[PDB]
This record gives sequence, C-alpha cells and structure tokens, in this order.
Amino acid sequence: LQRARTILEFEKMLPEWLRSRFRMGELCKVADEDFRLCLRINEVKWTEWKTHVSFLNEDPGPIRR
Amino acid sequence: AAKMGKAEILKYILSREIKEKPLRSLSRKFTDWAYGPVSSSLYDLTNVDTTTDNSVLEIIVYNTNIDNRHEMLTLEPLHTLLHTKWKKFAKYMFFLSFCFYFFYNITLTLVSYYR
Amino acid sequence: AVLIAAGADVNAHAKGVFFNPKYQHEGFYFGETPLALAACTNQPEIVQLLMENEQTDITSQDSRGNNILHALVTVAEDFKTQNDFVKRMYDMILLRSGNWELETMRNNDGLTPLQLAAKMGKAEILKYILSREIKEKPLRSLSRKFTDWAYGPVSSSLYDLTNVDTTTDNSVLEIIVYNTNIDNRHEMLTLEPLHTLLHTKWKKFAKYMFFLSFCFYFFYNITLTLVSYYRPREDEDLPHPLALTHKMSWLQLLGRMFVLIWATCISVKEGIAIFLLRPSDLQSILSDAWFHFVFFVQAVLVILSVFLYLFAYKEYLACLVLAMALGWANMLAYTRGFQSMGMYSVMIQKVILHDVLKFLFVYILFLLGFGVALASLIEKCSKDKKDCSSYGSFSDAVLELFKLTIGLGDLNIQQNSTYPILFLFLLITYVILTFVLLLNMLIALMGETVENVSKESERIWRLQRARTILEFEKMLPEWLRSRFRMGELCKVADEDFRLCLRINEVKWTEWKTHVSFLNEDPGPIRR
Amino acid sequence: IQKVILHDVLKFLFVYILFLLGFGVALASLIEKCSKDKKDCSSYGSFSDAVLELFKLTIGLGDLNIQQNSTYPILFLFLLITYVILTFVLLLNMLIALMGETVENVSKESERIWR
Ligand code: NA
Ligand code: NA
Repeated sequence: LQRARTILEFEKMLPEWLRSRFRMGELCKVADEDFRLCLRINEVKWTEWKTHVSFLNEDPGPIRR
Repeated sequence: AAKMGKAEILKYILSREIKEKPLRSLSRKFTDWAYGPVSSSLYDLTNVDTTTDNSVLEIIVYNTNIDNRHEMLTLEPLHTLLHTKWKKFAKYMFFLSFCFYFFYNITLTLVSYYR
Repeated sequence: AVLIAAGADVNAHAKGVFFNPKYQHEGFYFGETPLALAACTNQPEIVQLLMENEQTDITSQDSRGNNILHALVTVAEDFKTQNDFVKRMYDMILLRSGNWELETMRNNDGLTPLQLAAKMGKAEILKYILSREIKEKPLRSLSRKFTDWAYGPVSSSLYDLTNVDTTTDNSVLEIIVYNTNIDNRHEMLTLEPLHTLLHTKWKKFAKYMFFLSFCFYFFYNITLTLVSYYRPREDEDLPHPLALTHKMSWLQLLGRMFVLIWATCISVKEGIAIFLLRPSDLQSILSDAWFHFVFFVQAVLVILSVFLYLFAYKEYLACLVLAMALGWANMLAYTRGFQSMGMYSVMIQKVILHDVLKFLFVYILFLLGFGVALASLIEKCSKDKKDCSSYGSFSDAVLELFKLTIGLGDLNIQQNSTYPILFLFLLITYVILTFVLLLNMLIALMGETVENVSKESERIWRLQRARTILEFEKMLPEWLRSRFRMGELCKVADEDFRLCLRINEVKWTEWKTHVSFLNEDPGPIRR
Repeated sequence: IQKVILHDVLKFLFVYILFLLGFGVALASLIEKCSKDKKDCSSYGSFSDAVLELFKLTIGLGDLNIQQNSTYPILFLFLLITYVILTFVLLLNMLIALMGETVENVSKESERIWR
C-alpha cells in the first residue's frame, strides 16, 4: 500500500501527454462492432483440465508475425 | 464496491467470466488462447486505472475509513497494474527523487558545519 | 482413434517458437512428440491408445535430443500444484514397453534423465526414481530396489547405486551438492540412497580428513600468533616479518618455513577452488563460497607480508596483524563437523545476512545524522578543555555518542553553548531513538527468525558437511581402497551379476506375504 | 535454569572465548608500541591487559580510549568496532533469541521432569 501511495502521486504530478503505455491498446473484445476498451495480459497454470470453448485467436502466444 | 470497502463483491466484479456465448459481451475477462495449462488471460480495464476521473484504483489507495485497503490490492487487475506502473516510470521517478533529496541534505550539512 | 485408424502420423515433431524459454512467454516445452503431450497433459486412456500402435516410435529424440522421459521429468514443479500424475505417467510408460535402452539415453548436452531430475531440481520425481520397487517378476530386472530377506518386520533393503556416488563423471550426488540455482538441495538429501551414503563416507575417511585438517590449521595459527607477539621487536626499525634466528636453537627457522609453506598451499588449493564455480554477486558467494573466500583473503594477506620486506614499507606489522585476527575468526568454519555446534553455525551465519545487516544501515544513519547536529553546537569557541591545542571536531561528537550505546563514563551536558535545552534535547532524542527503540527491535527481530530457521536448520547443516566430503574425496588421488559398499553383489538375472549395492532396514506395519526375495533368510553373509 | 546451562550458554561460551582470545592477540600486537600504557617501564600493557580492556566492553568499563597507540589507529579503531559489532549486537543477542525458543519448547514438559 505504501508504495501504491507514491505511484499514484508521481503519475498525478506528471503533466505530460503520458507516452508511457502500460497496456495493450484498443485490442478487440467479442463483438461484431465494439472494437475498443484497451486491455491487459496475465497467465494461468496446472489443474482442472477442460475443453476450451471461448477463445479469441487460433493459438499464438505473442502477436502473430 | 471500492469506497464502501466490500472486498468479496469486488473480487467478482473484476473477473466475471461468462461461459455462455450469446452474452459474453458483458464479461470483464477473456481467455485469449489456451493450448493446455499455459493460457493467457486478459482483463478488461475500462474504469480501473487513473485515465478518467475518480477511477477504482484512485479510490482504494487514497481512502480513509476502511481497514481493508491492503487486502484489496491483492486482486488481479489492481495487482499487476501497480507492478507495470512501477516498472517503466516510477522506479526512476522514485530514485531520482531520492537523488534530488540526498544531494539536498548534504548541501545543508556542509554549509552549517564547515563555515 | 478415428484419425489414428485413418492413417495419421503418430510421430510428428512440432518445432517453432514454442519451447520458448521464459515459461511466461508463450511456452509449452513438452518434448514435441505426439506421444508426449498425451502423457504430459494427463490423458491416461490415450497413452494406452498410442502404445498399442506398432507404428509408434518410443525411442525417438527431439530438438533438444530429449526422449519421452526427458520431457516428462521437466514438468512437475511440486506435489501441491499438480495432481501428481507425473509419478504414475513415468511408471506407465516404462512397464508398457521398456528395456534399459530408453533410460540410459543421453540428450543433446549429454545428460542422463536420472541426472535431469537432479539438475532441474524436481524432487518428487527423484524420490520415485531411486526406489522403484517392481512387484511383478518378469520385469523385476529394471528395479532400483531389492528386498534381500524379510522374515517379518525386520527386512533388509538394498539400493542399486549405479549412477549415484562419485565413481563416474557427473553423478547425481555431485550435481545436487555442488549446484546453484535451486532452493531444494537441502530437502533432496533426505532421500534414502543419498542419505546413508553420506553417513558412510563420513564414517571411514572424512572424519579423519576433517579432524586432521582441523589440526593442521589450529597448529598453523599458533605459529603465526607466537612469532608476531613474542618476538617482533628488537630496538630499531628493522622489519623482520617472520623471525629467522640464523644462529643455533632451530625454532624460528622451523617456524618461518612452516607458515610460508602452509600459507601458499592453502592459497593454491583455494585459488583453484574459487576458480571452479561462478557465483552471482550475492546469495551464492555468501553461502557456499564464503569460507572459500575468507581463507583466500587470509592466505594472500600473509604472503603479502613477505613482499613488505622486499624494500621495507611501513606496513609490515600493520598488515600482518590483520591476518592474525582473521586467522582465529575463521576457525569457526572448522566447527562444522559437530552436530550441536553445527546448528549454531548456521544461525550465526544467517542473521548477519538477515537482521543485523538491516540494522547497521539504519543505526549509522542515526549515528551520522545526529552526529553532525551535536557537532554544529559543540564548536562554540569554548568547545572542550581549552580548544587551542585540544579537540572537539565532528568525530569527537561521534565518539562521545557511539559511547552512549555501551558504558562511557560521565555523560556531560555542561559548558556547551547557545541553547543547552536543545543539546540536552537531541541527546535524549538519541537515547529514545537508539537505546530503547532501535536496539530492542533487534532482539524481537532475531526472536522471530530463529524459530523460523530452526525448523530446517539441521538440513542446511547436512548440506554444509556434504560440501566437504565430496571435496575431500575429490582431493584424494589414491586408488580409493576405502570401499563404501557391497561390491558386485547379484541382481535378479540369469547373467547380469554386476552393479555394486547398498544395505538398509525397514520396520513394523503393513504385513504381507513376501514374494520377491534374494536369499533364504540369512541376516549377514552366510558362514 | 539447569537445562540452559547445557543447551544454550555452553554453545555460547565456546564461541565467545574464540572471539575474546581471537581479537585479543591482535589488539595486543598493536598495544606494545614502545609507548604502551602510562610510561611502560614499570607499568603493564601485555596480552591480558588487552583482554581486560576488551572483556570490559561487554559491560560498563569506564572510558573506551582510542588514544596514544600506534602505527595505524584506524585499524585499532577498526578492530574495536569490529568486536562490538561481532559481540555486542550480534552474538549476545543470539542468546536471548535462542533461549526464547527453548523455554517454550521445554516448558510444555518441564513439570513432569520436576516430578
Ligand atoms: Na523473545
Ligand atoms: Na556502563
């Protein structure tokens, strides 16, 4: 918490155009039209094996090419 | 959920995996690709980081009145995002503020002891 | 099974930018054979399906030279974060079709899959690989364990020991002891063929080669002590670092050539020992190569005193006195052989790293910080005892304030200047800061760690005497007459009488009829 | 009181004597100096004086002096602050933490041993 109190203070006292992008920007959600709402990436591990129904891409790990 | 301090409803609101496909639009979570036990999750982040006014990271950090702030920053879109914002601009802006202040007190020290 | 009967390729090796290093990046190194991710992703029914197919290869290597078994070793991580099917997927694939040929196979970088359990640090698969009791008699040949005789609750076990002890190159005891990169070394030496074998190798040659190295070094520092306290001095500024006595009564001639030989021999031995392993700046230079480093600092520091005699510096006594104080403090290394002092020598080693090193950075910041403030008041043109020839600088305000932690004498708040209810204020600020707050942190902080470390301080000590036995055995270039083992005792085969063995014991529970046995119930050798 | 003269201070007194004797000879090899301590013709300043001036640093001594002594007194001051860091703040404070672990381990069965 105590280093969380400083990061939101330095980011508030940084009046640039905020070039530092922390996030995947404008990556697609599941819709025919709604391509918005910039995103984040994390990882999962071993248990609870199941067939995977909902997915976004045809199994790459990074961006394709 | 943030300002009242209700932690258990806030663990649900950030993930909210929706299995059924006709209404997967309203989820805050998407499995990008799986291939087995190494799947790449993806959180929504539309009202979380300080990019608008009064976002849910700015409430839960700056707040009084709650004894449950330090536990609620364990949650997943709030946890990795503080790691990223530390990684690319805070680590310098903290160590430069250290260097601007460690060099400050030496200049106050030498002028009031030596001469 | 439709696609298998259709005629798909069962042996297709998928290369690419998976098996990426950094598991976080895309990453699923599983071997790349189609048999492997059947076994790797916990699919036991389809493991049976691929093994029934006669077209399926089992022996086929991969991009890293790895077979089926090298891949299945390097995915386990724990018992906790898995159902532990890797132990039974390992067993299902050997018995289904297996000779020794699939086990002995080395990979691209020349590494047995037994050794791959060691260097990767997979502990749970390594408990299985050393025992591996095989019940069914047509394939008891591939076991690493044999019940010799039972007679009830006192049965005599027997471990295989074919690639374990340092009798070949790069054996699984030599990996797991000398290794960095793992936090799981001290737990893995609890396992049975690794545990009793260190007890045997300690019993017959290490106990002497450790206590003789103690006697060769305790008698060393006394000869360095007496020559630099009793007779350095004769009347002039003649340097004379190690006394000679060219005249009769051969004592200092014998004493000088005693030190200069043993200082060189302890330098060349450690100078090759430190030029074997590369630490990384912390945590590996501080645990395994610390007393390799402390001896080497002492050894160069003694032979440097000879070159202080070369053309007569001023440092011939001031350097050699540092070798004496450090020469007694590293005697605390050689009390590693004892048991009860062994646990004490890790709870003194860990708390100079964990609790007082955090302390000395905080305490110096208060020592220096209040140090300048009292020094800025002390000047006063009245400073301390007629300040014309006397003192009263900054360091005097450190020596009058470092002495407030221990007994000083009289704490004076007298003749000093402009506002002595500020000079009295910063003094009682300092005693409240570090006499009653910041020193008494340390007893409470040490009290938390020594009940956190001394639940596993024993096994860390077992590692530290394991680091010495494999060093003395490596520095013993004889023909190794000391036999630690039953030699060439028979395995269960018509022809294969080889693979020298080991003996251990079992006790009361789980009563059963004894099927597999080697002899008709003797306890020792017959006759 | 009977078990901790066997279990904790007996490990202590072997380690502390090794630092008492070990730094004892090193300060004794510097103290001689032909200036040793208060007109060294009839007076003293042998090895045991460098033990009595250094056994007294555990308890109250009087004045710790770093004065008139010889060739490099930023080594004589260095070994003194080496000793106080070794046994005033490290090796004595082991013992309270070590005793604190045993008397909650023995005093669950200290009654029956008394019986
Ligand atoms: Na305590
Ligand atoms: Na005192």
